[PDB]
Amino acid sequence: SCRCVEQIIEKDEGPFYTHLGAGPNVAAIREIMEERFGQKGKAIRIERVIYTGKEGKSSQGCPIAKWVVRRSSSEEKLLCLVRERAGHTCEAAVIVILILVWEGIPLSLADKLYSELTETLRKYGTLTNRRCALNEERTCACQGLDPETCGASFSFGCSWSMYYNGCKFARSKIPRKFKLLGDDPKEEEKLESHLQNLSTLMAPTYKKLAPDAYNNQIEYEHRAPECRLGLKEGRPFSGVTACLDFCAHAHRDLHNMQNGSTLVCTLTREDNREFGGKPEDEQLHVLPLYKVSDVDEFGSVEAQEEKKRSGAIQVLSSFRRKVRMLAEPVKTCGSDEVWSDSEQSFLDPDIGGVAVAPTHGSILIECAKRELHATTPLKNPNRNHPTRISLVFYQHKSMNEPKHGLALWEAKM
DNA sequence: ACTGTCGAAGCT
DNA sequence: AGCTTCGACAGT
Ligand SMILES: O=C(O)CNC(=O)C(=O)O
Ligand SMILES: [Fe+3]
Ligand SMILES: [Zn+2]
Ligand SMILES: [Zn+2]
Ligand SMILES: [Zn+2]
Repeated sequence: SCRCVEQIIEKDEGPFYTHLGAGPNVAAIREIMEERFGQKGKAIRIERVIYTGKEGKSSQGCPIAKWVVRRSSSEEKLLCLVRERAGHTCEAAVIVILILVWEGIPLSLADKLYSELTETLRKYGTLTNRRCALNEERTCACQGLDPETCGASFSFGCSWSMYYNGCKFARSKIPRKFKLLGDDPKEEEKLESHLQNLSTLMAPTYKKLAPDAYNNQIEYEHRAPECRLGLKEGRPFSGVTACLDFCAHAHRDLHNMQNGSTLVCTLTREDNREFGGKPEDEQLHVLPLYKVSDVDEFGSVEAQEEKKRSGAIQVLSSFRRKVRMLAEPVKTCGSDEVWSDSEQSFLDPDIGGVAVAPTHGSILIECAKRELHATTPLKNPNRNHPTRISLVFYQHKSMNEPKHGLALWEAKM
C-alpha cells in the first residue's frame, strides 16, 4: 500500500487521500457507509465519478455544471461520491471524495437560520473579499453589479494568517470572532449564538460520517481552545464563512489544514424547500474535474441510464447566454454585454463538471483543500433574499497555539 | 521569477 | 478615518 504503481501522479489519477473513507472496491465503501450511517441499502446511494483533470468552465472562465446529481427519493438519505483510482488494485483503490446527508439539520431550524442570517448580514454584515469571487481575468459579474444586492461572502471565527504563520488574532486582546459593521455587541452575540449552536450541532454528524477527518481536526482541541468553535467537547471547526448567492469560482481552499475537510450546511429560499419542487433559480455545487460513470454503483449500465431518465442524474446541455463584463479588471494592491457559452465544455466528453444540488438543511462534506470545487452563478443574485445560503465550516492550518498564538508572536522579539 | 491570498493593530 | 508594519507558500 501502495504498489499498483511506483509514483503517485495525482495530475492523472486525482488527489489521493483516505480520511473521508477508502476501500478495495465500491462494495467495501457501501459496507463502511451502512455501518457509519447505521442504515443498510436504499438509504445510501453511491455514485462513481471519474477524474479527468479537464476543467468545465464557461467561455468567460466561470463555473458550469455538465451533470447534476439530484436526490432520487425521500428514501435516499446519504449520497456518496467515490473515485475508483485509475490503475489500482490495493486496499485503498476506491476513495470517498464527497458525502452529502440530505436531512442534515432540522428543517424548522434551517428555516429559522435562513431568516435570521439573511436579516442580520443584510444590516450589519461586512463582506470578505475572496479571490474566488471573480474569474481569472477578474472582469466577470457573477455576483451581480448592484453593491447592495450582489452575492457575497462573510467570514467568521479564526483564520490563518501569513504574517503570523498562525491565527490572525495573534495581536488581539479581545478578538471579535463574529465582527459586524461598527460596534453592536448585541447583534454580534446574536450571530455568534446562532453559529456556535450550529457548530455544536454539526460536529457529532461530522464524527459519525467522517471519523478520520473529524479525529484529525480535534487533535489539538485542548491545546488551542480559543481557535475553535462549538459549545461541547469535540470541536473540529475553527472558522466559518457564510455565502449568500455567492458564485465561488473554481478553487481549492489552500489555507485549510492537511487531512481535514469542509462541512457545508445549505439553506435555500422558501420556493425551494420541498422534494421534487420547481424553483425559479437554483445554485449548484460543482466538481469541475470529474465526469460521471457509464455505470451505476453496482456495475449496471442500464441502472445508470434509468437515473439519467428519472432525473437522479440530470444531463445538461450547452447554452448561449448574455452576461456582463467589467471594462476594467478588479484590482488588488462600466461594463459591456457579452455572449457567454459552454459549447466547448460540452463537446468534449472528458471535460468535467459533476455537480450536486444540495437541499435545504442538507450537509455536504468534502476535502476542499484537495479537490477543485465551485458554485454556479445565480440568474439574479440578491443577498437580501438569497436563493442559497451556504455555511462553510473549516479549520485552517497552524491553528494549534493557545490564545490565538499570542505568546508565540510576542516571543518573536 | 514573478503573482496573490475566507487582515488587524498602532500610529498619524 | 487613512498609512504601516507583519510574510507563508501554492501556482504558474
Ligand atoms: O458554497 C458552497 O457550496 C461551497 N463554498 C466554497 O467552496 C467556499 O465558500 O469557499
Ligand atoms: Fe471552497
Ligand atoms: Zn464569473
Ligand atoms: Zn494501489
Ligand atoms: Zn484564533
